[PDB]
Amino acid sequence: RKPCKLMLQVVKILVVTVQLILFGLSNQLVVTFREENTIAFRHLFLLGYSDGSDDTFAAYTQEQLYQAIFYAVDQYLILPEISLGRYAYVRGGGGPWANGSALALCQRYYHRGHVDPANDTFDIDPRVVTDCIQVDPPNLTLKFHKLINVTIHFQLKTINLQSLINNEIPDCYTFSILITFDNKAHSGRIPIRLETKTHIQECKHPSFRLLFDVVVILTCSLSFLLCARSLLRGFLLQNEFVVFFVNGWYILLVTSDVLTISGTVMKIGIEAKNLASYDVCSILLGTSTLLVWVGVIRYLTFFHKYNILIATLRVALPSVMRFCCCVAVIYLGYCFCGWIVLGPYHVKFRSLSMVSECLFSLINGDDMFVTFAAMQAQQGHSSLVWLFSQLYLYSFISLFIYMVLSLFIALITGAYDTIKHPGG
Amino acid sequence: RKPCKLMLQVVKILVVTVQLILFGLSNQLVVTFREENTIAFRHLFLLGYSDGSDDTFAAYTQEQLYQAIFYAVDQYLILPEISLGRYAYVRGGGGPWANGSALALCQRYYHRGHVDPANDTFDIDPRVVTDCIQVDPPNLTLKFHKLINVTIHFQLKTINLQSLINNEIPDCYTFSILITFDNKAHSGRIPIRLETKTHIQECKHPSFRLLFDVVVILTCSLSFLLCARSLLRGFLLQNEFVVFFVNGWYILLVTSDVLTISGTVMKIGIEAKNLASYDVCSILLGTSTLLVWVGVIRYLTFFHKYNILIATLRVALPSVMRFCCCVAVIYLGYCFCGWIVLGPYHVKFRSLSMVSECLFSLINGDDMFVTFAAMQAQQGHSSLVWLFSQLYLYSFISLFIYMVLSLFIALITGAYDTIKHPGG
Amino acid sequence: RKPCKLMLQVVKILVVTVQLILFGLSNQLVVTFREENTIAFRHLFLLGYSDGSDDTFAAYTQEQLYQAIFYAVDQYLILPEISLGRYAYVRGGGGPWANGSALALCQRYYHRGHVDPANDTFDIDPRVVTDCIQVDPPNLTLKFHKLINVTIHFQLKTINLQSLINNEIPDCYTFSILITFDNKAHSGRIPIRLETKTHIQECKHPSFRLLFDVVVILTCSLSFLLCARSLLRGFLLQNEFVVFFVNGWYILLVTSDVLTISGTVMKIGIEAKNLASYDVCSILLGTSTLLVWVGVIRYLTFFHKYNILIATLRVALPSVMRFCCCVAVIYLGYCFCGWIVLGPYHVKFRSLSMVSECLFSLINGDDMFVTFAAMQAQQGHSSLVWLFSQLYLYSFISLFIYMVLSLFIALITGAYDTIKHPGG
Amino acid sequence: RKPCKLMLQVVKILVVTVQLILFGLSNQLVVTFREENTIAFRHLFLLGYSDGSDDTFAAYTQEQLYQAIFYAVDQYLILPEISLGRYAYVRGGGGPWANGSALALCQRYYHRGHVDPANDTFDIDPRVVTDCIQVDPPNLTLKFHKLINVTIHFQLKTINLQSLINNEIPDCYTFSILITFDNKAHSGRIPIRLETKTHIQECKHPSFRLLFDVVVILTCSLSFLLCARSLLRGFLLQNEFVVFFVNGWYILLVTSDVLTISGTVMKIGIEAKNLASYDVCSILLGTSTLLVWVGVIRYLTFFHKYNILIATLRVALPSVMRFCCCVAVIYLGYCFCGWIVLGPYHVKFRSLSMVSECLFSLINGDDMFVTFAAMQAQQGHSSLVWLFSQLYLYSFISLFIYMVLSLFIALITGAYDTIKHPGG
Repeated sequence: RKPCKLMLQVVKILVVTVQLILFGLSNQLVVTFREENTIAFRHLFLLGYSDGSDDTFAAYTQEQLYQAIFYAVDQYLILPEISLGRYAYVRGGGGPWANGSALALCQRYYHRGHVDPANDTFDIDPRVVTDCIQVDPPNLTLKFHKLINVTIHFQLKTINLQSLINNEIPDCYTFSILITFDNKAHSGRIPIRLETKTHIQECKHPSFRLLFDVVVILTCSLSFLLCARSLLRGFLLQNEFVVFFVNGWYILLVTSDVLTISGTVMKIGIEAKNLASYDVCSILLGTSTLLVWVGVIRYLTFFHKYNILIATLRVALPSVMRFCCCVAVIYLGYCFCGWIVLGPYHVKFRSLSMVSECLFSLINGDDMFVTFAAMQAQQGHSSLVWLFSQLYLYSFISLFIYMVLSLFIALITGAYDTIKHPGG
Repeated sequence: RKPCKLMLQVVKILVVTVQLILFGLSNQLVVTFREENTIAFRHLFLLGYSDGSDDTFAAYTQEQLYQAIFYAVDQYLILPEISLGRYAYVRGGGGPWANGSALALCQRYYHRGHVDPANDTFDIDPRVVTDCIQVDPPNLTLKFHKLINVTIHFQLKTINLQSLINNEIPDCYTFSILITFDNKAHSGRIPIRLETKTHIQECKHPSFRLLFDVVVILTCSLSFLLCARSLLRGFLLQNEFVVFFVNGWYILLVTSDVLTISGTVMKIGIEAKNLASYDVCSILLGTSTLLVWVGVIRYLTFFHKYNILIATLRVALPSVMRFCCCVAVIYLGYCFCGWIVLGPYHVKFRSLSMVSECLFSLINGDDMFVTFAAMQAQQGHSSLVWLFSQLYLYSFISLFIYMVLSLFIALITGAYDTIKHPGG
Repeated sequence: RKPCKLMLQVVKILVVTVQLILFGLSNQLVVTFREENTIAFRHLFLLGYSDGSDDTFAAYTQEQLYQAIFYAVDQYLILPEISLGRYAYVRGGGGPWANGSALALCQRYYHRGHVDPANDTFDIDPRVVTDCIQVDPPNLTLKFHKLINVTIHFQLKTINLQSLINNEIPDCYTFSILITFDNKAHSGRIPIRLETKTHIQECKHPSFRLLFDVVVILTCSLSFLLCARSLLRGFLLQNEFVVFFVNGWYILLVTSDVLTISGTVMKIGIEAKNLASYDVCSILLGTSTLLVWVGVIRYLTFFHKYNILIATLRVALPSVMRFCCCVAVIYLGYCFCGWIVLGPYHVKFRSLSMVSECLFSLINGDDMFVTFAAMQAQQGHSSLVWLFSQLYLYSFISLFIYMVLSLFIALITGAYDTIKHPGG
Repeated sequence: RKPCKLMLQVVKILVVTVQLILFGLSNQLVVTFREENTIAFRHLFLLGYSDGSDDTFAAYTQEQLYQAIFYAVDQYLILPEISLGRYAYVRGGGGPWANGSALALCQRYYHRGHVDPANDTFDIDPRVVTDCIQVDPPNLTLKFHKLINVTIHFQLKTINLQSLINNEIPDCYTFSILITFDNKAHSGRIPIRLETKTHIQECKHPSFRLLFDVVVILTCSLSFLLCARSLLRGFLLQNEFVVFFVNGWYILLVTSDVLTISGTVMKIGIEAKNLASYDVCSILLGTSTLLVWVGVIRYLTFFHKYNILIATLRVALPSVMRFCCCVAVIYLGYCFCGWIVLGPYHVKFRSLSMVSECLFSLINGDDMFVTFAAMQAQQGHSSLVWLFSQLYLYSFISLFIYMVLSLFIALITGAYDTIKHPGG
């Protein structure tokens, strides 16, 4: 009945999460399609594309510069002469207007740019100048001190008949591609990278599942308004217990009111702004759905056969909260250590991110024999700190490895005192 | 005697499992031979075969297409002129008949195939047309829009004198090889892959171990009919305990009746359908054999010196079953999370398989510093979700790592209450 | 008040550690700049530079020698003709004087060097002779028995306008580079390596944050003199408790007097000797800062809500000290085993460092399936010791894996006896 | 005194183990020298040597054969013309006599060798014929069906002046090198491998540390005869306790009598048969030395401050022995499973070795996300067994991961019942 209304929320949450794991299957195949489109674009344009090579694509030489300039330039001339598909480079004037290239070959530079590195001085209007060449889809050179960056923006339509395999009509995706040499280091080494966007419009010559997603929205509303109303029972009850864990009899109701509302907001409203807001509101639903599993079990123990371990879940929070506080304080000072040493020879200690990632290496054994063995093997410097790397690392390995089991295990004996309470 | 009949089942199970680890040694060497034949075929035909390269073998260019067409075509002309062995390409007309090639060079295409990607439309009889060239073991071109796939089927016998090293006569293995270019993406990138089958017939010019396998079948029958009869004792006893763990005094008897029957069914009956049904019925025996080890120990404690830990095995099932239920519910919502985020930047969250594989990364430290460190390092997108990747990942690392020891360890204190029962 | 003076030490320690994580952010970006300068130098000079290749750069041939000699020699002639920046090779006479090269091409050799390896004898004045060629920034050959080593020292200024991106003036960094062929093995294989130093002087044409670092020094002094004085309270109290854990009420005061003094000594005094003494005194501060987190928590439990786990921290030291002693004794004999076997086929057992690194592999699962699986897979020798590698390794895996949990877990029951004391 | 005699054994064992870690340092540097000699030989002879490439060095073509034959043949002609050292190829007639080559170019073949693989038959005197060419250090072809194997044996002296860096005289090492093409597969793919031995004789023109090793032998004798005599005290005591743990008061005495005897037997007697018997008797000493650490601690607790955890070490053996028996029985049936499935798609399940190595993957997390994720990713076959690979693997991961902590942890509560005994 009314717990029937709740479990109908739960299994309907199971079913709509079927619908979401379904929709995410559908998008995951489509993102297979997007990612396939992406990898295909990278190799094809890749005059010189190598795997991992992307990690190092840079002209050491100016001839190493201008030739690839010629190379892509030949790409832009004779792409229709060459392509394994059909690509459609229409006017697409960018990125400043006036008028169209299609390949707009631009280049940023200093504006005032006196730089005597032999003199250690400059007179730089740190202003930059940028110049572009228009190359009608059917040669110049520049100062090696002079440039700031350089780019080749052009766009090429293509149409999606592989969706004919997906039983769908050929649609339109235009690839807008800027090719940037980036001279921002100015250090004689210059990476190129290539960017593109894809306009997914339909084909010019141009829903029982969509209705299913909508009806699932309706039942989860039947759920979430049960949640406002059982919370209304609960808030009249808040008014009454004031006037006179578990944790989620109201709280899951608002939070699954939240999960249902976030699925609704991804569907139509923010879904006219599809891509990312989809991803985030789905962020919200999955907490609805993880929540769906947990409270289904919470409705579903039958005491668990009698609530002893459910009693076990609570009281260690009162001490292990202070415990987690102290252990985090340790984690912070050690992250401070990781920030400190990590610069001198490290990638692992490399950011607040990297200090967090070594925290993966602390409790997880993936980081251990690699980091302390390799940093023991000393890329490093300064053999006192060759001593110091092992000393901090083996120092940092030992204490937390000795201690975390006692955090949980002083727990494991004291909820054995709460199981001294409970095991009877 | 009768427990002598049972332990004779056990050691005879040990001995026949010797015979199976033996037979699997024999097949494992033979599968070394099959796998060696496989690797040899791959390199040899591999006009362009590279290690891992298989991961990317694709013509970006149409000249990249037709040349390899020429390349393998030259393979098919002059393979006898070239081979490091002797290969035998006889008539072998395939894969449609009429008549023989041997290299049957086929190519699938659209049938109705109007496709204006510049127009975003098509008129496709989504029909495909396929054309083949017959090249007698002793040049054409096609529309780059037009093809659907392409293949080169031919077969080449060879004979097995390396079994002369195995003290066996030279037998016959014909390699039937289709070379497929697959244009199913139609995305200007086109992978080739090569397939072959091997007919293992005997050489034209052409068993104490086999009898040993049969006699082992007979003794395990002496076992399994003891199992029907001690289960007959047991089912008369089921009739009596109705009329008036351990777990396996009957149950292993049917299951080892099962293990023995599965070994028997792999031997002759399904073994005239050898390869896979072999693998599966051996699937069944190994549970017989793992079972053989366990119940040998179960017959073999002598109480263990007194059944205390055997008493320890049972009662946590009554609570840790509900516990495993809840912990699995957590695993499912987190797998839901893994399905959700895993698409945006991931290989690890990549299927229900991939969500299962990250479940290896959860409890096993192989997945941790790699996944959360690398996804922290953000292939990714959208630095809010650059935040979100660490937040979900470090969120997902923390709780289960804190908690699973308490599942087993609330166990470790409550069968310390069942050892409060038992440790006296 | 006075505990206000202490917590002001703590949060001011938090804030100055903000200032240090800040300053280390600043240096970490600058060391990004140094490391970027380093990687750029390596590739650019790298006539033949490959990734990892550095692991094997060696002329097998004498032509493999002298050509690269020509190659770098061409580098030294026409570097201004070639460079992607502007590099400044001024007089820079080195490394012996008289006068300048800039590329000083030197070569060490034996002095008395009779060596009949066909005779197994020598007449070596083990004296070495070294000869150098002066190549004005705008060919000879030597005995392959004869050389000891060879080098090409020259220096090239450059100026730092990328700091213009850091909003800083172009400064001066001179790269002094010796190119050494090292013939010390004399074994027909000869590695080259290239070294450089960088003089960071300012540009010729040429501080609210620095004042902030100084004022932080002042407040931490207000802290550390509170530490001398509360230790003065404490040492008058030492005089009184003599006359009549916690651990750090005095001890952190001297040690954070230490942390504050080490930050001060890195700032100005040893900071006129900047680089390394910076790194080490920062070594000292981070213990101040890890200490800052811990004693903030120690001041911050409010009993923790009542000091039970704080009581839990102590008494196991009285037994687990002897326990850690014994377990270390095990670790030493096994490290002795690692020293013993590790030579015959190993990199992992490779030093006292390498024996320590396998100690990472012992408790951490990063080293296990790799080492015992690969050394099981037997690079190795001598299949008795093919037996022995698995036998020692699987022997060495088993005992400590069985035992360390009982060290902590005989702990986990005996501070369950100290929690037999405490859990009431 | 007499425990002084024992601790003098212990610290003298510490000191001689210093002497052994020393001697193993000396041999480890020398094995650095041997391994350096090895790597140098591999690259230098390596007409085509690549890293890892060794994993695949094989002629697919017969021209791929005979050319490398020419290549090494040119090696043998003009090695003195080419070498980065001086190499000494003297008469060295091998490997059959009569007389000398130096490069003895041999080739094994079938003797009777009729093989119609087109006929699936043969007439093989499985006899092999071998033919050799003598190439005086200053062209033929053979049947591609015909060969069995082929080899190029020659030897080249060289002399060790790098020991001049070790302050030692140039000695003599002759490298005897057979180059074998091995046609044993006969499968059209043919690997070459090259072997060499090195004769370490002294240079023709041609010990306080050795005396230190001898005197250490003498003191450990003073120890081991104390061991025979305190065991004589102990065996008179065996006679008395018959007439009327700890574990090692006698037992370490014989075993360290063993460790001392094994060091002695490696020194002189078997040490005139140096290399391997050195390695094995050192195998024996390290157990002496691990033993030296343990019994030093056993002599060294001072009760440990009171023998409670020493009491903790014993009684779980009485149950956990039966426990380890059962858990090993599980390990065997699962190793049986690993033998069973491991063939169909596996390297990890690859031998009894490989089944043991997956046992590293079971308890160690190095094997988990790789094996079950990659075998989940299905090299594999037969998607039922695509199901089966995850099912066995995730099946095999779960139980032992759930259970081993309870083995040690039913231990951790029952020596909490033995600490129910002991924690008072």
